[PDB]
Amino acid sequence: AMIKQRTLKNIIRATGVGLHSGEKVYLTLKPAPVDTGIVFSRTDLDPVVEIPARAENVGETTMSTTLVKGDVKVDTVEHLLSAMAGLGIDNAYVELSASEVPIMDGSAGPFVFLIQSAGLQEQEAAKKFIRIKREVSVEEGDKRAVFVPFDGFKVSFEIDFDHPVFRGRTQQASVDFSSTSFVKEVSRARTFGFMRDIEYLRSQNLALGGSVENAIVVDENRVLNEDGLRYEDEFVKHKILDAIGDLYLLGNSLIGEFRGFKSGHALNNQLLRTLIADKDAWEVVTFEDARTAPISYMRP
Ligand SMILES: C[C@@H](O)[C@H](NC(=O)c1ccc(C#CC#Cc2ccccc2)cc1)C(=O)NO
Ligand SMILES: [Zn+2]
Repeated sequence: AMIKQRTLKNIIRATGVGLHSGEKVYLTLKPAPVDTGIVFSRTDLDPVVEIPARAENVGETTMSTTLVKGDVKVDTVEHLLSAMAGLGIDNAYVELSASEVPIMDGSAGPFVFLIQSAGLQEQEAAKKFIRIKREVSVEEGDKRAVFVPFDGFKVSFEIDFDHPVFRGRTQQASVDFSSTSFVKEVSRARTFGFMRDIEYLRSQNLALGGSVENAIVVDENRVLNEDGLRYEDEFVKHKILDAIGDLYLLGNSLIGEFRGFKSGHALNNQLLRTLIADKDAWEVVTFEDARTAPISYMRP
């Protein structure tokens, strides 16, 4: 029982709007051969431009994670990449009719459900993991992102907002994926923004697809969303979701621990680039016997 690479069993399609562009977009997830990785494809262009979901192709990291190849872009890939990492998808072609991945409901729930509705296929090649051997850290002002050696996969995150809805123990969370489910405890965490920031982004022709149906909107004192939150600590869980997605730009699942302190898409990519460059801090490992592996996946 070796831990095998996985792809999709069937093609699956979805429609949505880009959070920032507001453009209607058709998404197609397709099976892919062994060692392809996650590859984004702009099918609206002629010729079709393919962009591997790797750290080396990350462009602008202000609002969302963008993949670039030349002057062709694919915006906001993190929630989809978070779903693929959470379900152990090694190989897949992601086709898009526009430059931005659809926001859906702001979380990874709809992608996780679409991927599992199509089903997974174990392939005939061993799953490759990146094991953290030494600590790697990056800092920028009071922000920090760290990789720590750990026999499993764990993500810790802390946010720091001086605001009435962001107090208590809900500003920090730790998820150990050996005991906790990505689907149940992290996948449904929606993206969020403060109204003054959203107003600024809309004035710069950004956040155009944003709404209460795909984002948690917080004003100076409350959550404006009528139906409320899905988790008591939904905001820090969304940051954990973002980190899993950004970390998947390594190209393989991690055996280690991530700790983020006010970290974002920019600092997360800087942590990846430093890890990749410090080759003594990591190694590639496979598991011919799943009983000796510290990470476990759900049946395909
Ligand atoms: C890091 C994380 O925050 C970040 N999210 C955002 O940057 C973000 C930006 C804009 C909006 C929005 C919106 C809206 C709206 C609206 C609602 C009612 C009336 C008018 C507009 C939501 C999230 C994120 O999830 N990146 O992965
Ligand atoms: Zn996000």
